[PDB]
Amino acid sequence: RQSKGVLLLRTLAMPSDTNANGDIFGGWIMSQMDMGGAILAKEIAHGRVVTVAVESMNFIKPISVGDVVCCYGQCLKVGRSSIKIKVEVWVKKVASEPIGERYCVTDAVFTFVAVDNNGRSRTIPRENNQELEKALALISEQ
Amino acid sequence: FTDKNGRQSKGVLLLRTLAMPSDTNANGDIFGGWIMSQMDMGGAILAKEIAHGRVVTVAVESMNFIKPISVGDVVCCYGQCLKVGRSSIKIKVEVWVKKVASEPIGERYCVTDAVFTFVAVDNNGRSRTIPRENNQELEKALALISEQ
Amino acid sequence: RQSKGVLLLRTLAMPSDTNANGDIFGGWIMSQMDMGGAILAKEIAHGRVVTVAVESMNFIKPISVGDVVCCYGQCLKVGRSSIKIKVEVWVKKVASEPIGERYCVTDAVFTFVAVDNNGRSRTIPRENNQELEKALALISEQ
Amino acid sequence: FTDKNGRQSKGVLLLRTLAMPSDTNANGDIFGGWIMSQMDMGGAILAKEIAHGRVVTVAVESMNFIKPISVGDVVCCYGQCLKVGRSSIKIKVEVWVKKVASEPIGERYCVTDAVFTFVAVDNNGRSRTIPRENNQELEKALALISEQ
Amino acid sequence: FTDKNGRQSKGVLLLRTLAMPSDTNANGDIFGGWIMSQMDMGGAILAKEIAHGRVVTVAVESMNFIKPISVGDVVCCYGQCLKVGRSSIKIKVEVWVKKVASEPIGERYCVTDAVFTFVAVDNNGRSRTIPRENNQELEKALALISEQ
Amino acid sequence: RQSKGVLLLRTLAMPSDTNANGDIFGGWIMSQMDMGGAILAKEIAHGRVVTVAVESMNFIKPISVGDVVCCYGQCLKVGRSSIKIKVEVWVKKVASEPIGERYCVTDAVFTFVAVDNNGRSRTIPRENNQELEKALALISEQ
Ligand SMILES: CC(C)(COP(=O)(O)OP(=O)(O)OC[C@H]1O[C@@H](n2cnc3c(N)ncnc32)[C@H](O)[C@@H]1OP(=O)(O)O)[C@@H](O)C(=O)NCCC(=O)NCCS
Ligand SMILES: CC(C)(COP(=O)(O)OP(=O)(O)OC[C@H]1O[C@@H](n2cnc3c(N)ncnc32)[C@H](O)[C@@H]1OP(=O)(O)O)[C@@H](O)C(=O)NCCC(=O)NCCS
Ligand SMILES: CC(C)(COP(=O)(O)OP(=O)(O)OC[C@H]1O[C@@H](n2cnc3c(N)ncnc32)[C@H](O)[C@@H]1OP(=O)(O)O)[C@@H](O)C(=O)NCCC(=O)NCCS
Ligand SMILES: CC(C)(COP(=O)(O)OP(=O)(O)OC[C@H]1O[C@@H](n2cnc3c(N)ncnc32)[C@H](O)[C@@H]1OP(=O)(O)O)[C@@H](O)C(=O)NCCC(=O)NCCS
Ligand SMILES: CC(C)(COP(=O)(O)OP(=O)(O)OC[C@H]1O[C@@H](n2cnc3c(N)ncnc32)[C@H](O)[C@@H]1OP(=O)(O)O)[C@@H](O)C(=O)NCCC(=O)NCCS
Ligand SMILES: CC(C)(COP(=O)(O)OP(=O)(O)OC[C@H]1O[C@@H](n2cnc3c(N)ncnc32)[C@H](O)[C@@H]1OP(=O)(O)O)[C@@H](O)C(=O)NCCC(=O)NCCS
Ligand SMILES: [Ca+2]
Ligand SMILES: [Ca+2]
Ligand SMILES: [Ca+2]
Ligand SMILES: [Ca+2]
Ligand SMILES: [Ca+2]
Ligand SMILES: [Ca+2]
Ligand SMILES: [Ca+2]
Ligand SMILES: [Ca+2]
Ligand SMILES: [Ca+2]
Repeated sequence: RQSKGVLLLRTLAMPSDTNANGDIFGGWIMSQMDMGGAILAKEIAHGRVVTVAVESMNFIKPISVGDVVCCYGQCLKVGRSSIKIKVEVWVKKVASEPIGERYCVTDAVFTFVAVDNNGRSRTIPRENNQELEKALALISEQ
Repeated sequence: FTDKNGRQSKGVLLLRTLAMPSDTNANGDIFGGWIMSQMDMGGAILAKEIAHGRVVTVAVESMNFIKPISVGDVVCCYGQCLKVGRSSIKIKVEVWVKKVASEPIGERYCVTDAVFTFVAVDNNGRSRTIPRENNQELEKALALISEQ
Repeated sequence: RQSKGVLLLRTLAMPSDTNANGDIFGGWIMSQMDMGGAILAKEIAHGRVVTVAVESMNFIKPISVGDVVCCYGQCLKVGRSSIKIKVEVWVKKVASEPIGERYCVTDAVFTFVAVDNNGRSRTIPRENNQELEKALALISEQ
Repeated sequence: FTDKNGRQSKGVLLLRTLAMPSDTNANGDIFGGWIMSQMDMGGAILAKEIAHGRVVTVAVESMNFIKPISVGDVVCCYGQCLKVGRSSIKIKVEVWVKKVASEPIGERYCVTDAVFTFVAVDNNGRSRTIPRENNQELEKALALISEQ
Repeated sequence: FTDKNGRQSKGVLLLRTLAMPSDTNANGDIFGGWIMSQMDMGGAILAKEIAHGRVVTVAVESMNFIKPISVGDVVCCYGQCLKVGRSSIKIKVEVWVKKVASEPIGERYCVTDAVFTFVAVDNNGRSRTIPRENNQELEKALALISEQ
Repeated sequence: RQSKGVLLLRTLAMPSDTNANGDIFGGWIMSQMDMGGAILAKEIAHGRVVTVAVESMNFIKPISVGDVVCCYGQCLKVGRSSIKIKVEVWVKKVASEPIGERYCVTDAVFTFVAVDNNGRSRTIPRENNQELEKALALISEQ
């Protein structure tokens, strides 16, 4: 298995990211995915976006403080105001052996909505939007 | 908590948190991921109570966010345990908001809900059997399920 | 002893809340009380409030990282611009035995002042203020 | 530090801190609780110096906040040890501000002060006797009291 | 990454970070010190990979910051190992930005770069010999230097 | 060796300041220096300043969580929009013996630039600027 999508965030898991027990917890990973996914969404949407939905998720492997956490992003659909982005979470191991090993922690599809200043949906511009063109072209394969 | 449609919060209050500047995305908006984080953290308090020790998250079901939250709003996570297996515990978390930043001030609404699946683990991250003898938190959870 | 007031904040004591030694310290508790008390004050005041005063306080029991910390709020007086709120701090134990036990850590009365945009005192509105009515009605017993 | 009324800071500088965005309440205001936190943290530096180890807070006296603080202002906590008992230490903390955000820029004023009571404890949180033999920090504190 | 002058990023991506509200100075600006912090943290990931354990920073060379960064912009640190000695490792860190907050949106530029010197240390902070037998990270680093 | 300059920041090294390994790292110290140096720069500049440059630096001693960290500031030159500030970093030991000992960790010269609202350089006002006068007078000795 190889990563799919563009790299969105590459983040060290820090002590301030853990729960009270010192474990990197699922919520922190969900939060990285949402934040990272939205970078790509905003790029395509040319402005403010919000998360309207996320698909179910399974966490297959643990993450330790010190480990490097990568979020990868793949736009699957662009609607009028909505954008579906698939986010994969990959870890490069630092804290314990085998050091340097890369593994997939989870993935999920997020749906974002392009919004105006008042929080209402807006049409993603289609004219002179090369971020949208790049995304559609990638979908037209996959 | 009770909304315009007459829905009421279900379960026990896990967390009651103010949405703060340091919780927003870079644009200053309260974002899905922060809510997701609060749900997991809050759900796991209940799961750890029942499990009698360390728990990890293995699954979360799909979620929709129906209404935005502003900085300054009060954000509440309520939990109900829906299933306890050998080492697994399913907790449904509802997120309720009490409006502070914008009118109508004081309005309550439900932003989202979702079932989290947690697993009781030891120190090595290996699954462990939830203790069923003399577990008052579990008995209370199971009585709640027979009733709900 | 039972809690008195409405629940204002329910917060996990986190590693990022400790002093440099890893102890939950009195300052953090004072800070929660002030923040939590002010929620109720703002409700009644219908806008911006600041803390003008806090009564003396004693810390009777320690709090451990992992423990759940609850602030409870009881409005004792509403003046023209000032509001006195009694805050109690209760802990539900997670970190050590007995697990699940609830105890009172401290309590104190905070005085808040309703302020305008420039930091000057303003009259708390008395007309169509059901938060004020609820508070006054509770005082008329308690 | 010296204000318009001619008051001057008393004691030793414990902390010198910028009021930051992440220190505000949700409205963006620097709030009482953050100042209270800084006082306790800063006072305890002096208390730990004298006590020769771990200290906890047992009491704080009443406090008034006379003037607001803006984000960007410099906030200083000064401490004077007023009493050392067997295991207890009383530290008076004054909070001084140097104005940055708003005019008059550079003005200094005292926001609040209060006496904190700390107790020297061991690892189990049990009170311990402050060492009185060969304690230069204590000797300095006591000489300051006879004079301050 | 590729700018208007045709410069391209050199090395491996160490960190890819959003500039957040909580990273600014009190005025809300992204400041030199935060960038400096990210460079050191990111450079040390590569240094620790090669060194096979703990590393500390002993030196940083001079730096200029050519262009400001806004909150919301994506900030990337790229690293190239330039020298490995007995216990020392020199990593050049370039900071690249992808514009988000302001036009032109999506533009990439290099804010700064600088060489950090790290030292491989044990648990007591004492320098240790970087292992040269069976060190694939070191072999890769050295092959990159002979080429680049 | 004695400290030189005015005290700019006096900060406890906290757990949330460490890298993922729990070490106070050079980046955090650089960040304190830049922040602290800029206080003095803003004072003299009478408004917004940014960092355009920093000199090379060497870190001679380690800092432990719990230790007190002081940044000291000495303005070396005022140009039209630029200000050179020398920052020294001193530690008073708390975490390990000898407790109370003070040592110098590093020093470096930072160059700040006075900027307007749009990020462009502006002339530091020379009229009715007693912060500038104090700095120039200190330079005239150093
Ligand atoms: C997102 C939001 C504006 C959509 O409201 P709305 O009344 O349905 O707006 P619209 O009818 O214009 O729908 C906008 C788009 O979202 C899509 N959508 C709505 N609900 C959806 C859901 N549950 N799942 C997937 N797509 C959804 C619509 O089909 C539409 O798509 P399109 O424009 O590509 O055709 C509103 O639900 C909201 O503000 N939610 C909170 C968002 C938020 O702040 N999240 C952060 C965490 S709280
Ligand atoms: C928790 C973990 C040890 C379970 O792994 P495992 O090999 O499947 O162990 P088990 O097969 O015994 O499963 C334990 C329980 O979880 C349940 N479970 C496992 N995978 C599940 C899934 N994806 N969805 C729902 N339930 C699941 C099992 O049915 C089992 O239930 P039971 O004991 O009540 O009958 C493992 O998946 C893990 O360590 N994941 C990382 C968790 C984590 O750190 N998450 C947060 C950040 S990544
Ligand atoms: C709060 C503040 C506006 C009051 O200033 P002021 O000149 O006394 O204003 P007023 O005379 O209008 O007094 C306002 C109310 O506060 C009350 N008050 C003033 N000082 C008080 C004190 N020490 N204790 C209790 N109440 C007090 C007054 O009696 C009056 O009450 P009322 O309107 O119900 O009759 C001013 O002291 C201030 O801005 N302080 C700093 C507040 C702050 O920012 N705190 C956060 C931590 S720094
Ligand atoms: C510190 C603590 C062990 C002291 O408890 P204790 O049973 O009263 O122990 P002692 O009776 O020996 O009191 C120790 C000293 O504190 C003083 N003291 C106790 N309570 C006090 C009070 N409420 N106000 C002022 N001084 C007080 C005593 O007079 C005694 O003084 P001395 O040794 O100088 O003569 C205890 O109260 C505690 O652990 N509280 C929690 C502290 C804490 O964690 N606070 C921060 C967050 S909750
Ligand atoms: C600082 C900045 C405005 C200067 O741009 P500029 O086009 O050179 O502006 P100027 O020509 O007016 O130069 C302004 C001053 O800086 C000085 N300066 C410029 N580059 C310098 C450098 N590398 N080292 C020292 N001084 C420098 C100039 O000599 C001039 O000094 P003076 O007014 O006292 O005579 C621009 O480089 C910038 O915005 N950089 C990013 C700053 C930033 O945001 N840093 C935070 C971390 S990213
Ligand atoms: C790392 C440290 C142990 C090295 O100290 P030392 O007594 O000089 O040890 P050494 O003489 O063996 O030097 C180790 C290596 O660093 C190099 N080095 C030392 N000082 C240097 C300097 N100031 N500039 C560039 N390289 C330097 C040496 O040349 C040597 O290289 P080599 O092993 O590849 O041949 C020490 O300086 C230290 O603990 N400093 C604190 C580091 C720290 O905590 N920084 C972050 C926050 S303060
Ligand atoms: Ca290896
Ligand atoms: Ca809180
Ligand atoms: Ca109302
Ligand atoms: Ca029990
Ligand atoms: Ca600071
Ligand atoms: Ca002036
Ligand atoms: Ca991040
Ligand atoms: Ca564009
Ligand atoms: Ca000593």
